[PDB]
Amino acid sequence: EDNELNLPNLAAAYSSILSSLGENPQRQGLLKTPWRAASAMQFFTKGYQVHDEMVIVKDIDMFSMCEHHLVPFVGKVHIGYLPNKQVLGLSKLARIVEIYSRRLQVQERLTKQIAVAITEALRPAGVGVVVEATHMSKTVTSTMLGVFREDPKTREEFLTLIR
Amino acid sequence: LPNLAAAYSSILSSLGENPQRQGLLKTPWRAASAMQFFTKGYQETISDHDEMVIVKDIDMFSMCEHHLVPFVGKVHIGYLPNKQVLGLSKLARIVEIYSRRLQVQERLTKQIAVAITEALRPAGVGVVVEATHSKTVTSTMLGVFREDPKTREEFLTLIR
Amino acid sequence: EDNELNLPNLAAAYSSILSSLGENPQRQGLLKTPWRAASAMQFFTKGYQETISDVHDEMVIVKDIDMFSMCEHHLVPFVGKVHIGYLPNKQVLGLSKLARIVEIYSRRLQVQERLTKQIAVAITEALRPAGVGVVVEATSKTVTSTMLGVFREDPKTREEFLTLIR
Amino acid sequence: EDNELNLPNLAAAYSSILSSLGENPQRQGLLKTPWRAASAMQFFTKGYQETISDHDEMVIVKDIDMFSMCEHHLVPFVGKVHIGYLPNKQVLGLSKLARIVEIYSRRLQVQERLTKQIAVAITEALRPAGVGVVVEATHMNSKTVTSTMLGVFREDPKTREEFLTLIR
Amino acid sequence: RSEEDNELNLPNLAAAYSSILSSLGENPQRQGLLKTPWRAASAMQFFTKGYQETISDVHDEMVIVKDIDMFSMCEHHLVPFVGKVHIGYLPNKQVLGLSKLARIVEIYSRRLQVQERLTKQIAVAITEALRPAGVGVVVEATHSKTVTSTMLGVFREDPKTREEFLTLIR
Amino acid sequence: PRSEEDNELNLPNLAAAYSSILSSLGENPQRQGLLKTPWRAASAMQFFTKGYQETISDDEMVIVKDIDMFSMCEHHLVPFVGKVHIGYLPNKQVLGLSKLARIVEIYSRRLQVQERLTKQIAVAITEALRPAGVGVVVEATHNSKTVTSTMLGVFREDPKTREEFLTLIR
Amino acid sequence: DNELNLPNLAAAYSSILSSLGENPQRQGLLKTPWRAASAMQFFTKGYQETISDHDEMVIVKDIDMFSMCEHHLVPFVGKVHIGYLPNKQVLGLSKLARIVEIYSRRLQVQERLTKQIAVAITEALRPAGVGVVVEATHMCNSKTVTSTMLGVFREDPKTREEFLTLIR
Amino acid sequence: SEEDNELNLPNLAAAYSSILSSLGENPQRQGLLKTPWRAASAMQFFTKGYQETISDVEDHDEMVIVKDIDMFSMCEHHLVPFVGKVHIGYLPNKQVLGLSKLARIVEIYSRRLQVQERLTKQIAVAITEALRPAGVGVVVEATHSKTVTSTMLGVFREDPKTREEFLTLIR
Amino acid sequence: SEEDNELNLPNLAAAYSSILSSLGENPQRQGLLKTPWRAASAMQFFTKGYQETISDEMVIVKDIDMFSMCEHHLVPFVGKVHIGYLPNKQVLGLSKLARIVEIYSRRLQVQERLTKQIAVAITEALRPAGVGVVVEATHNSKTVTSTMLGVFREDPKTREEFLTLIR
Amino acid sequence: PRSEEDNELNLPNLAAAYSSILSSLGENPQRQGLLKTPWRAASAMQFFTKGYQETISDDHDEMVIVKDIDMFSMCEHHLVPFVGKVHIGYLPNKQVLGLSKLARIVEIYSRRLQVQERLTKQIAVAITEALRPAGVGVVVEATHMCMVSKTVTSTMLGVFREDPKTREEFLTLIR
Ligand SMILES: NC1=NC(=O)C2=NC(=O)SC2=N1
Ligand SMILES: NC1=NC(=O)C2=NC(=O)SC2=N1
Ligand SMILES: NC1=NC(=O)C2=NC(=O)SC2=N1
Ligand SMILES: NC1=NC(=O)C2=NC(=O)SC2=N1
Ligand SMILES: NC1=NC(=O)C2=NC(=O)SC2=N1
Ligand SMILES: NC1=NC(=O)C2=NC(=O)SC2=N1
Ligand SMILES: NC1=NC(=O)C2=NC(=O)SC2=N1
Ligand SMILES: NC1=NC(=O)C2=NC(=O)SC2=N1
Ligand SMILES: NC1=NC(=O)C2=NC(=O)SC2=N1
Ligand SMILES: NC1=NC(=O)C2=NC(=O)SC2=N1
Ligand SMILES: [Zn+2]
Ligand SMILES: [Zn+2]
Repeated sequence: EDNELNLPNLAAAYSSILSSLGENPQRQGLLKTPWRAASAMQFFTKGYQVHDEMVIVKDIDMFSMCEHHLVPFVGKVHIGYLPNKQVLGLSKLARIVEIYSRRLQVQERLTKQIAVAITEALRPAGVGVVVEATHMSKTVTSTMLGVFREDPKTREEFLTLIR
Repeated sequence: LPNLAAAYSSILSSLGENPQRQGLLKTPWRAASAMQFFTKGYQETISDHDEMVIVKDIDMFSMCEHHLVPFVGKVHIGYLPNKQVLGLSKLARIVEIYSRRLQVQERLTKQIAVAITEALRPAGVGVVVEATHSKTVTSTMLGVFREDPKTREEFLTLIR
Repeated sequence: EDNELNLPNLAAAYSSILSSLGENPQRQGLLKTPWRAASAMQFFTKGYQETISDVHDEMVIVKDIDMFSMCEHHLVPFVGKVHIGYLPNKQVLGLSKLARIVEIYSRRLQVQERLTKQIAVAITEALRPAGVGVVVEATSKTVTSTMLGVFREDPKTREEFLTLIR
Repeated sequence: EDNELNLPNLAAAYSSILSSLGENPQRQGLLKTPWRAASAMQFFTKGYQETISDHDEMVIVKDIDMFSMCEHHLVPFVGKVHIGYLPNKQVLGLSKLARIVEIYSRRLQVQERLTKQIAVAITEALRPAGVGVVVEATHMNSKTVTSTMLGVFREDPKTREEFLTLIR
Repeated sequence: RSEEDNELNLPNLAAAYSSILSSLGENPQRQGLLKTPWRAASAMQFFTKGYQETISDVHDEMVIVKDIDMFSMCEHHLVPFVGKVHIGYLPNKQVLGLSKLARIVEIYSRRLQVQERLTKQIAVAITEALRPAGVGVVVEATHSKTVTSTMLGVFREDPKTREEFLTLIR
Repeated sequence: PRSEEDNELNLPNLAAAYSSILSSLGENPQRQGLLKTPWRAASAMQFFTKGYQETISDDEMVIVKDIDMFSMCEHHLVPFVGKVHIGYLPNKQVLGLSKLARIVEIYSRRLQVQERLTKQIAVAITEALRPAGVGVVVEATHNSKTVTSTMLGVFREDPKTREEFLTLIR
Repeated sequence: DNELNLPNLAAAYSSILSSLGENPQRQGLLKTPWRAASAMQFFTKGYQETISDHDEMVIVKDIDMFSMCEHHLVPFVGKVHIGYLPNKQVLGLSKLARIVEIYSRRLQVQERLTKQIAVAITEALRPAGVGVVVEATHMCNSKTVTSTMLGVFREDPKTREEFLTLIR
Repeated sequence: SEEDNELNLPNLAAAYSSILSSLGENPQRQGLLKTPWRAASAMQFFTKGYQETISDVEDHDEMVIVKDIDMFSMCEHHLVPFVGKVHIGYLPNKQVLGLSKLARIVEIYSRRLQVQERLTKQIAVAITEALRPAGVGVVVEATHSKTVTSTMLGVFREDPKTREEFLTLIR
Repeated sequence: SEEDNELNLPNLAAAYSSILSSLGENPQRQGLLKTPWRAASAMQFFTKGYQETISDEMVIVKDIDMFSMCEHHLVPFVGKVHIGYLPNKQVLGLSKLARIVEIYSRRLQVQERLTKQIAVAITEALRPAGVGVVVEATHNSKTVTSTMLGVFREDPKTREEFLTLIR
Repeated sequence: PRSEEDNELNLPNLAAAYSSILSSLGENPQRQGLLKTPWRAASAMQFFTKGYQETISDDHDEMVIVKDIDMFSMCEHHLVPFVGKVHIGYLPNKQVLGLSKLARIVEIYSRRLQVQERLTKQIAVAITEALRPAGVGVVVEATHMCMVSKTVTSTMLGVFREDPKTREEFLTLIR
């Protein structure tokens, strides 16, 4: 309901942007652009709308938005954890990436959020979150909690297996 | 086999597809035979040197027990023997018995490591399963593989 | 659409499969499996629900299009990549729409050879271009390649398409 | 002058976008965002501010980093450009080939159009024996490759094979 | 060749393999060699299983099946040679099931072979079965690699077709 | 230990067993390409087991990596080929780098089990040089690879030494 | 300052062309004294700037670096990899690159240049640890790698292993 | 000549000392005291190819290639070095060139104030004039985004088989 | 012949001992005592080819390890040979193709001559429709010499195929 | 130390031995191409052993590495050249060495009749004696013509031997 009500307001602002750039919004290729740009921005912010072995999900494709300039940034996320008593469904790990990445973000915050989500949900022995992105030269942010921070064997294993 | 083929014929009809098509006439039997091969590990029981022994890149083919969709990957096994050494052909047979079942990657990894441990009673074991159901890597480190940093670093490096 | 009416009939057949495999369908991890397996099979054949419907002097290529299809012989999925190229005559297709053509035909009970012919004909009929090139590589790998018009007849064109998809 | 006058109008529209997303525009990290976004959008469309105004060998400039804007959704698309030409009587300074890429890429584009524009700009500037322009970009994990072959690059099989091999 | 012939000849192969172990200045009664004459006999039977099968039992686009794992035996020294087979064809009116394509390779490769002959044998099988416009067979093996290549019909005569085959197999 | 007189005397006995194998496989031993095969196979088997004819008697990490290894599976008499990576920290005696490869050759040219081969190379070095530590890695293909690793002395006990060996051999 | 700095540089570059044995009035050499002076100004622009302008490891790798050899005035080019574990202050990722640019755009020595980047970060953020890796190919086939590890990056084996692995 | 270099060395060092003073730095610094002389000597080494003459430096029927020849030239526009690789190929007619001498050809033209296009052409012409071959191929790839310049003469230009072969063998 | 090699071996070791002395080096050092005989054996092995004599599908043997000697300075050069042939009515055993390479490689060579010799040996032995010989050696810069005879020179399809398959 | 007078005097004695080698190989020394070979071989052998003519005599807080140094030496067992790469690393105490001079140390010791184990040791000792650093790491990876297989010799001194963090870092950064 919030998206359907805000969609016109976004398209109105996108039409204003086209006009403010010294461009004609009534052009053939630019007629549908305010609506399309609004729909795209809605998709990039849809997140605002859930054993005794190391479990890793590497190369998770991640699409987020720079909260400073409103320019997207793509990347990859590699999550790892050592369960205590609760295990998370591998599809749900990707949903955690998606909820936080589809938002006006900062890579450092986005990493911290994915690690905290896992920690709070499973209460595991250790968690490892690596985000490697190219912002529109790479930026790598890494969160190591529990046994992932304290155990050299555990951290070396996580870092090696995600390569 | 005829009960599986009957269910596969029902699936073809339920999908808005003509089961009497040229290419779909033998499909209920072929699909039933394929599903039997993907679950052949149920027909088998596990009952059938002072150095690190590794067998890497073991091709694994398994079936997700949630959606009945195959998942394919590779298994890397390593162990430090105590008094019993396993024939390298038999390590692959353990992977085949558990992978040809309706599996969950985590359980499959747990099973292959326990099978080795119970069979050889080794100083340590290391089982790594990397599969594509974005990749999922599950790793079991038992004994000296868990406790010795030198041993674990060596297994992980040699499987690359 | 009709997938709402056939969903319980597909779930029933999947439960029969679980029982026929010497497995307990009332297991913790196998309880909602007849529903999940039925929903998965409907997603792998969603291309049947869509129609062919849709809406420059240079070679246009879209390579590494992820393809997921289902072998019509054994009902086992086959996965690959599609590489499409064309030289327009007067009509150009939106690059997003090229991928939607791949999706319509790949989400069905297919044979790789038929699939690639299906995409090739869809583009030809839609744009009426000077040439078309469709390469499907799926999994030992199987590569099927359709070269039409200037892509078949011009050696320079075909070499260019094949080089640019690498 | 046009940019300085339109900058507050762009920032006003960007502040409206922040509010329309269910986000607090008075947040610490979002206070300067309408101005920063407006300045960024101005840089992505700076091409509009600019105007396009003996040898016997193939000249190539490959892996030219390209940053452009999808005219359809206003989402950036990034790739690389490979340019080649066989001169007739006029040769272009290798720095200037990249400036042609920049003028056309810093606009609301369609990959096909941008590719054609670079090739026509070179053809009109040098009047060469042939031009080759390959643009590969990532806008679903797949790449889009557009290719313009003019003159001897289109007609000579030896020339086209050589260009395509040397850009690899 | 039949399964009855194999079961009857298996003890005669194991007897010859035990004689080989003894002739090498090796103790056939040591732990690791107690089952070796029979394992060697069974292995040799598997490397020559293609003799048990017959070729009889087994669209306007190029159809290629690349990276087909091949395991064969050198008929000169009885030492295995391993490689990869790349097959391609342009159909006329008959198309072969892609599973059956690699089954042609398993028939000729599981015999006492010479790479050149095995390559020719594969290409002729496809040509005789389908009667296609063109065929292409490439065998690359390590007995320094040995590559044998057969190009028939449109694959030999059309430069565009051969270039396409050779590029797509890479 | 085996000698050249033993080989010349056992050669017809090996060829006789190889002729029996050809006949037992449902194959014509009088074929053009199979006439000399019993002798060629016997000569090849003698070369694969030539290590039986030889005896081992005749302040920095030192590594010799990518040593080509060719051995014979003692279970089925089928060759297995791989690579050996050797490393050692000398105490007072250094071995000529050519001689490290000769140790590989003596043990690999025999009916082997990969684990045994690795142990033998490591023990031969240890006994010859009496070094601070030894490292022997054998990676072989008998699509799946088998890696065996022996770490003795400072290579087993020092984490710095083992990490260094393992990294330098890549 | 830079207005009255560039003419003196172009004058010296014209003198160099004449001293080499070249004709500075040649077609391709007419603009060369100014272009060379503008290039040398760009390689030393870091003199014009001052440095005054979460619980996780933060890395920025593959930063392109262009510097001047202070011994022979020959450019040296490479990459910088930066990492840090914050205490209470985090630096904007754009600003890390500006520190690289400030010190690299000077008459440098790779060792000094590396040390300067690390000290600038340490003094600005006061972090738990810092890691700086500079790889470069000088014109003085062989590569020069310089590495500074401060705080927890020097003392913690887990921390250093991780930064060195993540920069690959 | 060597006399010209010795006489112009203090004039180059004087201009380099002026450059140090014009960048915003102290020329009397410990590490910058010898810099005007070192920079002058470096610039002399980058232009040593002006001191050499091509003159200063048999029937086969096969393509002869020398690939991955390290090249270090100086851009004549900004006096900034450009570095790359040269790939040379030729089909001899009656004379063959010593493989060491092909690298000396690269050195004489690359150690000058160049434009990559001119540098490629000079090497190709030097080979053509020296051997009088059936064909010549010169592919220079440098980083001043890479710049590739290619000269195809004789049978290398006219024969499609010859050009495809040279281009494939240099990979 | 093998008799000539065994008889010339002490004359080579004598010359190698003289070389050690002429270099301002102690020929009586621990590591240099066996060097004149080892250097002699090595040079003999490098020129081993002198004692030997030259006695419907594309056939290729690629990545043949080649070890030769530069006839100008007596310094070894090492590379790889790729051979291809299209037979007329005569086929050569793949083991024998490598023996031809060994014959000519193991001499005081010039890469250009060595490529011509391998190609001529195949041509004369089989009388094929075409021959292709590629030698790539390092005497950071590599030297590639290529001989294309018959159908390999004349047919563009044949040459493209040979060049592609040797990669 | 060897000198230019020693080289000029020994050149005809080297060429005489090289002419004897040509004759002993069943080859015609008077061939058009082999006429200058005894002199050229003697001159080449003099260049491969030019390091005998030279003598070694002629605060930073960071690891300094120079990797991929092209090395060209001569196996003292068979007089066959061996070619490889040298990777040098050091942690300075108070003195830093000019990066050009690190390569000159490689050249002085590689241009001699060597054994890789010795050459590695010699470069490490030369650096240690010159700078007196906290640690030194020298890796040589070469391919010998004693057939094919690579030989890697590694010297770790000071903090490079004793500190696991230092050794892991050097080994990772030379890759
Ligand atoms: N694979 C694995 N890695 C660990 O680090 C670990 N720590 C544990 O306690 S159990 C375990 N398994
Ligand atoms: N290679 C090797 N790796 C180990 O980790 C080990 N542990 C032991 O007890 S014996 C041994 N050998
Ligand atoms: N890039 C390009 N390649 C062709 O093959 C072609 N043929 C044409 O007619 S227009 C064109 N452009
Ligand atoms: N490299 C090169 N390739 C060509 O195709 C060409 N054609 C010409 O006329 S000049 C030339 N140079
Ligand atoms: N892809 C393709 N390649 C050919 O070479 C060809 N020849 C034909 O007749 S139909 C065809 N399709
Ligand atoms: N490279 C090297 N690695 C070691 O581990 C070692 N230990 C020692 O005592 S001397 C030495 N050198
Ligand atoms: N990724 C990560 N690496 C560290 O070494 C570390 N040390 C800490 O205290 S918090 C932390 N995160
Ligand atoms: N390798 C080679 N390639 C050619 O194109 C050629 N043309 C000739 O006339 S002789 C020759 N050798
Ligand atoms: N594979 C193959 N390639 C050729 O080029 C050829 N030419 C011929 O005459 S027969 C043949 N087979
Ligand atoms: N990069 C670097 N690595 C070390 O291990 C080290 N140890 C020190 O004492 S100073 C230093 N710098
Ligand atoms: Zn898009
Ligand atoms: Zn310049």
